[PDB]
Amino acid sequence: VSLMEKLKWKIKCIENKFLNYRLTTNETVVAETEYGKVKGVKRLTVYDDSYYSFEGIPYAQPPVGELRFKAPQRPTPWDGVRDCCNHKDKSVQVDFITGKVCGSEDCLYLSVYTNNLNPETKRPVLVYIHGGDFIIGENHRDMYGPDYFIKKDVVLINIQYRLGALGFLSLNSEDLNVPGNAGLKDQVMALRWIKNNCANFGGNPDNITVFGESAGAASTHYMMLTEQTRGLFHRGILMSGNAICPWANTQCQHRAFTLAKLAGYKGEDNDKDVLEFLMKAKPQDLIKLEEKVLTLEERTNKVMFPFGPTVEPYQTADCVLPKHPREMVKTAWGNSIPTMMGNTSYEGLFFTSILKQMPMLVKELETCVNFVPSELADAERTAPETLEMGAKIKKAHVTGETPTADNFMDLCSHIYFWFPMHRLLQLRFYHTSGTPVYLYRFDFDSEDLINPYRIMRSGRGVKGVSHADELTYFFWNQLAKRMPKESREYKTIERMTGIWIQFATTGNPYSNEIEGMENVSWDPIKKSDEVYKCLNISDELKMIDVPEMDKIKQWESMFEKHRDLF
Repeated sequence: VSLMEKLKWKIKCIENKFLNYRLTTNETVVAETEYGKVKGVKRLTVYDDSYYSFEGIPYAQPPVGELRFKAPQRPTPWDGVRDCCNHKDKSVQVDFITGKVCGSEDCLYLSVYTNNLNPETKRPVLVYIHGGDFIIGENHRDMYGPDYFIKKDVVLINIQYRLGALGFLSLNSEDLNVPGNAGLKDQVMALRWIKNNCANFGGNPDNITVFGESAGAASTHYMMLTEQTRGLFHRGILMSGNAICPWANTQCQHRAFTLAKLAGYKGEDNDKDVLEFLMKAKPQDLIKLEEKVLTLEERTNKVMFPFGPTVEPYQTADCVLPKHPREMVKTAWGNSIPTMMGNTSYEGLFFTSILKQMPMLVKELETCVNFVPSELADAERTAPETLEMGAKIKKAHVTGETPTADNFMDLCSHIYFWFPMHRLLQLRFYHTSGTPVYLYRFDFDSEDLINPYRIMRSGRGVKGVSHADELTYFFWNQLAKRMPKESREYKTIERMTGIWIQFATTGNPYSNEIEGMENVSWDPIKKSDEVYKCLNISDELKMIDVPEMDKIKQWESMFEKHRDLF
């Protein structure tokens, strides 16, 4: 990120702090939880809607001291009233704009928002799990403001969970009780809190919807796969990701030693001594060094992050992922709840700045062998069959004589989002009994209203609907502004939140009360479908054949002679 954008961001942070003061009312309120009373505050939005805000509700003990790298433990109850009128820290992470480490280990909190704490009817509860590659993100309202959802009669809950090595260290030695996935176990404990407490805020514990984008979509899917959460919620929405995406998990058990050595460890590679060192390290040091952990071999093999969700090496009481997610699909409780999945119309545009920094990446399109799924490729990627598979990828995405950056970004949309979604849909059809899955495609482009991800991708003046551009129409953020009622952006806010709320309520995303959706016939995907239909959200709402289908079929064709691996 440029120095000029860093300055603009600092200015926006200050202006946002004072806007939030002006949006705070003097009305506070007390609600009950199973652990004690909490005090929240009534806030306004720039549209003059209002909501009750409870931030910093603990769902677990702070994971500090001996609890570092462990599964979350239930919090200590309190007498009196806990102040929830301000946000807590985010999980330790490298700030996506400033490049400096920020946050705290004391980050296991959730926030609850509703326009009415004593409504006449129990409300759909929507639970948002943020993305950020399992290494960044937060539930702060400067990124995830509830201001648009609270226009309607729902309860919205935004959770945090541990990130990076603090959330995802994994050690093989059973005696140490660090099997992995602490950050997913945080999510489980938060969902249990929600089930047990949402009624105190006007919510219906029989009607909970979990949704998330990017790593939050992978997370939502994990929460639909694991036995730990069986029956805890009732609909799921996977926005640009799922648990079988290549980036969504990794076997990181050998990387703790590498991290320890980077942090000054002088001992041998055994889990006990490595853990002892990591338990004493400062958390900022571990998170800062994470970017150096992947080895030359792992970078060669396109491993994207050193620590993340993992297949746990031994079973524990709190185990989330006992097998690879593809195997978990076979028995997953969440296959039988209404599900909605979708992507944006130019996901891979997210890689714009990476391609500007490393333009030679376009040369990988000459043969495309490095994009062939690893389960199909020979180790050296020189076998004729592997070259043939790469040539199929190349034909799908290289549209002119010479490969371009846009061809590369189109390929990225497929390898990271569309193809895993196709594979998931097809696998899931073997392991469900008619429970509906609906597809959307977010295809609304504007730079009149933006979110901070555009800065991170250096996307000023860039046309196209990148990964994460839809979040602007779900959440207020500190770069947002009030839009006119008649504006295309305002209508998109109403449509996107409206569809999500309709789906959360009924398990069916269609409602004739959403403007522009009256003529929509939105059917769920059938196993017999050869071409997927989706609701495309542009300036209009239209059911269309997924435009990506032909390319999806070209990727699928690599498995014609390896169908057991598809």
